[PDB]
Amino acid sequence: ADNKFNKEQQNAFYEILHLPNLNEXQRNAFIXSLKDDPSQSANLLAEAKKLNDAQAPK
Repeated sequence: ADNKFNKEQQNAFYEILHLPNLNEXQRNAFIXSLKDDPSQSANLLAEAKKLNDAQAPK
């Protein structure tokens, strides 16, 4: 375990960036979480996408 950020974690990073409605504060809490704890990638994606969806004008 030399690297801390696997491809999955980077994928999560890009997926969170892939969220345009996510407030830039929230995007960068999620990507704070991803980048102290590169483990809850799926959790952070779930929350970030739900919050992105919430902030997304329907």
